[PDB]
Amino acid sequence: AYKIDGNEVIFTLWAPYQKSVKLKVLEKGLYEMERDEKGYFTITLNNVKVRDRYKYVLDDASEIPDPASRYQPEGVHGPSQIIQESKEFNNETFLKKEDLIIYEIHVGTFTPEGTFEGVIRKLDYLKDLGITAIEIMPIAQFPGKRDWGYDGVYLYAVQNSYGGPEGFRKLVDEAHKKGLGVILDVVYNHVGPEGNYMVKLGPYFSQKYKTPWGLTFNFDDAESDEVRKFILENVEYWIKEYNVDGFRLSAVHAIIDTSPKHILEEIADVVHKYNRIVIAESDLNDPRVVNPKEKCGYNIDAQWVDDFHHSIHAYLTGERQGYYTDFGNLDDIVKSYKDVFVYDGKYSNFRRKTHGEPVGELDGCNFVVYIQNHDQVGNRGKGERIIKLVDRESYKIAAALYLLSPYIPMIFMGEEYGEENPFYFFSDFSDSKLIQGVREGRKKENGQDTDPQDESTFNASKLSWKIDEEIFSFYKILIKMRKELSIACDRRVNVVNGENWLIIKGREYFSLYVFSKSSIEVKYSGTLLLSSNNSFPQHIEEGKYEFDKGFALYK
Repeated sequence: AYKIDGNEVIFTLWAPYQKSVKLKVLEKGLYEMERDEKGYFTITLNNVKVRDRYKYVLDDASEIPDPASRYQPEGVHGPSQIIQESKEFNNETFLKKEDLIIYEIHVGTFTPEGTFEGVIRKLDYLKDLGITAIEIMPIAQFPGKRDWGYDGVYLYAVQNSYGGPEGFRKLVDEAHKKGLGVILDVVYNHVGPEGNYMVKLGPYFSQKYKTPWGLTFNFDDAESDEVRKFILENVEYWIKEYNVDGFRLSAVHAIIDTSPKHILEEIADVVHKYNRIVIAESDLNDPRVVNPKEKCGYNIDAQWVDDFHHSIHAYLTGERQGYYTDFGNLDDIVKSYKDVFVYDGKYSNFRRKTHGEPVGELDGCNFVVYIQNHDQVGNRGKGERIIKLVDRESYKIAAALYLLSPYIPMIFMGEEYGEENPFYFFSDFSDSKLIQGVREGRKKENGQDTDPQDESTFNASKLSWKIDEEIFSFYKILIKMRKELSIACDRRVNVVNGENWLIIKGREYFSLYVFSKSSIEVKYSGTLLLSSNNSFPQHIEEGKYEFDKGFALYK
């Protein structure tokens, strides 16, 4: 991209497809760029400063922003701009994996402001809630102002309308001051479809592979060294330039690499070199994502386990459309509590193949579980939070199953005070072919009836901030109890279950999940810490009991 060096500055653009590229500093010049054989164009410049805008003009004299742009002040079609280069970073994250409770935020909708500034304003509320890290949905510059972020198209540019680079940096500084970590959701498996100029430059994209997202990055074919470098330098950049604590990697099953060292192992290497954390979204149900190198693994810190969410959702909602078909039984939930994956090398009707592998002896903290998140709400055509699909008792029973699980729990913005608003899928393209593809895609795939390119759709998705105090108090206590009971990471749990109930016992507690009024046989003594209603005794002893629907936590 660029590197500020004393009072001069070096511009480097990878562009093997190109014979001839000129740097165009808006209102200062065209300047010819020097070309090496590997395809790099360079030039040093003396007359450049922060706030300066630029482009690159190609063989065909068309003009494009720096794919490695640090900031796109006027969008995905506007010029790149030089930014401040404050490269200050702690060598360590203060986050400890065993203490991680994650809160997923979508900046645009978190807050009436719609910006990082708005998130700084909620820091106190979060700290007080007991969250220990916030996960920020992708902020790589995407088209327009309304997008979940997966259509990001400038990996190094903080989205203009969220507050850009200053906003984000201020977010992480303030987060740290309050003692919260920030985790950044990054997308290395694909690039969005408007405002991407990389095809014009070089083989950024594999000709070898299709993913659910179409074209993937080229990590293993001709000229791929440079493209490995682009991604690997992006993880470095978020760490040195913004002091981020860690990453969530989007859809690692769509990152293909047949090299002797998988790019995923290399990504994890960068993050660990700088003592950070990485978490993977994986559809593979394969421990190699998360195993040590000595175990043939990429050594990623943890992975999402959709199986735990699916088990819960399918069982409590009675839904079986989509991936839900592979779930539904109370057995699925105990399986996920015990073995992490429901699909650990068993046939899937949904997928029409055997799926998964056991996970062996890894502890709870290699995995992340949740009852809601941006996909599990957002990919429903009507975007209904789960709070609309089960009764109050169930919703509490759900919140407890995951917050008291041995795995790292992730709260979805609003879940904790009982938000009822939908979280719709929205976008903000301006290419009419794209606009029409998305509305038709979305309707046909998801049954989305709201128009995603319509602003009302994004308005409807903004948190209400309408606190339900009974739910909020319940979450807050759950989180406190998890810490005190030393529940994190510990998979030495005993689980009994009857038809309509479950008891889960750990080292220091036991929980009653009663789905439906039942006569349960309780093998434990203990004193009540929290409960979903008032029907549970303050002190309980080994015996048979008739309970009503609800949850209680003992000892």
